[PDB]
Amino acid sequence: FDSTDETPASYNLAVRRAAPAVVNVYNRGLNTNSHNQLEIRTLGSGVIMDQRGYIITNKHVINDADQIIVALQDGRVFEALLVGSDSLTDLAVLIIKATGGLPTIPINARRVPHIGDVVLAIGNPYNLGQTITQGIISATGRIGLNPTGRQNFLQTDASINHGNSGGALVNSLGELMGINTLSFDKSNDGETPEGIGFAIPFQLATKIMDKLIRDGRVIRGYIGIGGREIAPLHAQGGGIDQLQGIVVNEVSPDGPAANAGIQVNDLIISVDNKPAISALETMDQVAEIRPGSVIPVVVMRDDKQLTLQVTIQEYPAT
Amino acid sequence: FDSTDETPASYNLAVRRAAPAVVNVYNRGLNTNSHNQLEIRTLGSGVIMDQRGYIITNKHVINDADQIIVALQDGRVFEALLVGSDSLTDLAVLIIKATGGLPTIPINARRVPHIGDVVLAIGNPYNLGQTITQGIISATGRIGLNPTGRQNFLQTDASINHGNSGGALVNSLGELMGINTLSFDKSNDGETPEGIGFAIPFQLATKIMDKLIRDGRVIRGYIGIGGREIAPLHAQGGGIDQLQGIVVNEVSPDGPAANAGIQVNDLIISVDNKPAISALETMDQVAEIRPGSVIPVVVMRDDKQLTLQVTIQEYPAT
Amino acid sequence: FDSTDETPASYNLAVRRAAPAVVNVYNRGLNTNSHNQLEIRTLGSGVIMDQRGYIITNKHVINDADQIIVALQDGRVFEALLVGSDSLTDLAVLIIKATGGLPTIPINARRVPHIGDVVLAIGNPYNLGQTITQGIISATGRIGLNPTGRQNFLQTDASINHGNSGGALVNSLGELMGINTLSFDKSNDGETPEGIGFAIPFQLATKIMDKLIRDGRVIRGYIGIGGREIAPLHAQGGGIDQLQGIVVNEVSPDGPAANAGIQVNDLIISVDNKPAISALETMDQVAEIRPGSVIPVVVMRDDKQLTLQVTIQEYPAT
Repeated sequence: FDSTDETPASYNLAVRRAAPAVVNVYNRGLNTNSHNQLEIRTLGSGVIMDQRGYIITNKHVINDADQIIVALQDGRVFEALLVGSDSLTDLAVLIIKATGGLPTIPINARRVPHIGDVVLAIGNPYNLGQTITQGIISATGRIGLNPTGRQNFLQTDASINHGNSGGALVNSLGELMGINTLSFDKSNDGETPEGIGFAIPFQLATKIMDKLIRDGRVIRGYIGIGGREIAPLHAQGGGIDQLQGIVVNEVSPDGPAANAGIQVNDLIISVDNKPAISALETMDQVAEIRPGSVIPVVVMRDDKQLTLQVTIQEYPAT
Repeated sequence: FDSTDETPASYNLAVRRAAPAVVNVYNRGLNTNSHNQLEIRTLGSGVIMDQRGYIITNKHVINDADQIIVALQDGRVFEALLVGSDSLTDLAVLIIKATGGLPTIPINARRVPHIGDVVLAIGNPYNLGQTITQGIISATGRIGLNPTGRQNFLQTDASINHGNSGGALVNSLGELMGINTLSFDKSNDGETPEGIGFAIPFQLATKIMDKLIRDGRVIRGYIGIGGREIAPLHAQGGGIDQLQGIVVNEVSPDGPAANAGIQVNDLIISVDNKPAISALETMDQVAEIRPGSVIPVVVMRDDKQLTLQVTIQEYPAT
Repeated sequence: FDSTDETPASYNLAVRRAAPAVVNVYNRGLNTNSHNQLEIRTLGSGVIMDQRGYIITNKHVINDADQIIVALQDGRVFEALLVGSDSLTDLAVLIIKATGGLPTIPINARRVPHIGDVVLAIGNPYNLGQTITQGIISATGRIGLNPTGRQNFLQTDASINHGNSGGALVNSLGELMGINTLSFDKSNDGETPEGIGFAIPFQLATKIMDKLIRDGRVIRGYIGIGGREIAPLHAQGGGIDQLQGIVVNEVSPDGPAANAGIQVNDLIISVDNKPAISALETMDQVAEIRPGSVIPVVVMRDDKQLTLQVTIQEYPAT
């Protein structure tokens, strides 16, 4: 009978701290039919990353824009400069030149996201203004730039929507956990799954932002090798006293490893002075190495250690 | 190892306080094929609003009923009188004559719903008896009766279902936040969206109930004008010293404004002594004014203030 | 500005206590096209029930396996023996012979699941490793083995998926509340509903496990009678002073009741010395009675009490 003095369970604190940094992003076209001007071709969410005015949204919200417009919850509207984008992650960065003072996403670089943590997925879009949803972290993501990985997304059961994808995934304190990404069949804002949605983990989103600001695109390194891990894996003892490694299957012809030269069954033990313990770790490592770089790769060949010297190239198209 | 003395996180308190007021609503037909009697043509949820026995459900659960039956969780069954309904909101009110004492929905007219608050959507229906779901408020709704608005629904990610729609949306204390409404493609109990569901905000649901009890239907006022707001909007300073207003586009021919008479480019500054600051506010205001009413409308016409006097009519069909 | 010392709302405690008992279950076939070996025909989740190595998964994950493989989160892999299964519940039990010490699901036989309690649905499967989701208990289930019941499932809005169904439903303390069951259209791992998902309640899952370990299958008793409850039901007074009972409709011909012999309108008042108060209770009771058993059934026939003696048979195919 006395609700009066009680307090409803709520996540409005996360909302108050994070939402003013989450922006409407508009993709405007100039028509060809009757004379021209101001058509909205699509609409999406973006997140203000720093003072200075860099913003992340989805590449799919900005593709083929003639002009990119940004509107804040406080009423200010800006025209945006496209800094660059990346297909594999569906992220783009924009920049805005502003008037004394922007609201920014809270970010805690020391926070470790845990499976089971509560998250809110904050956008705007639909009926009017804002869709916000609640769920949990289902699976932590990896932070790699390797173009074949399938585990570089945090997964959540918070609904991720067209009113969702360009925006912020945050925990109950309003700290950024990831960038919302509409979730896996193709062409601006509605999908097939249900249950599970995806975001770019925030330390990956930050990495990719710094890459775009500095090169205009995500430059990924490449070694030109396919292969599987030798010694049977896991069970933390069972045991220690034999060296792991990557047996080589495939050597891209006229790839960096082929040049150099490296042959099918010869067993990679070390790459750029790190032990080659896992196929997956090692291809993420190679991906961050700048092209033009010369690195040592140690192999065992006929019971002998060879050190070859390899010059990294860029991962090549599609 | 010691779960024994701990307490599981739970919303069962909201359930215990609110659920006994949430009722099964049955729509029974008399057949035409073999001889007649007792067929259930559809089934839905309703909410007991006050002692006295008024109940809200969905119009779609009650349309074309020959007889309306109500069953409580405590075993009592009643036949219901249809008091009236409204298509635009998909609400209907019923009344029941009862035996000493009904369980009623807790309602707190002082509570302000916040974006991020936890809500449970309580029904009965399917497999047997009750579907209850949990989510958050995604967007607060407006409380207007203007028939073109698209923001008069609270939005939630709690699942809203056929076992859901006639019932109560409540917060963690069991206070009513809204009426569940199945959610946007047509004909008794299953839908297309996912992600986002809808309810009538509770102060709108209460308003519409009092309207039905007193007139048998929702009588909406009408002025017979389409138009857009002049001076560029928002940013809380930028600035103060010029009067907002509604420029007139369209004047319904032989509508109230046309009678009176009011012409295309002439700029509404005030309606029924309230400043005309926003298109949306002003059309909600007109909607609550009783038909037959004579009100002053101030315009600026050729740099001159005219006051016309306008007699409100009812908003007309479909 | 100070997130630093605060703590994010989270269910990671339930995860840490329950997840190490939730296993990958693989169904491997030997090919017929090119020469043979190791194909994965489907993949699912299972739950370790006790030391000793009994595991529950879904019957649908194991059907037609040539070999059943089990992988723990700690890296250990086992080959599994199929102990038995049950179509009506989509459960199977497996057994594994292990090396000093298994992680087991926490189970609290004294805990009473409440409508509104938070639950996590823990699996592994998809992109890589784990899907976990969060929701509430929507409806408590019954624990009966009667093959026509439709209320023997707990219902939840936690998403239940292919990365879900063989695994554990648990509350915020990590205690087992039920077995996840993909949720109602047919053939290994994706569905039609949305909103509502299903699990076997844990006291039913335990019952069915003990039955499989001891007989290799779920043996259900049968009486060979269809019928409805006499005196109008519910409202806890209204009143006490007349005996409930089951009027008999239908008597399976050459069923146990027919033998014995029992006739259409004659009114069951007691079964195996329990009052026959409810159709549903009484058919669950009959289902647990072992076949071969001789029990008294009291009826009222022409205002007279007859006691017949009935020998229970097994419920017969499909």
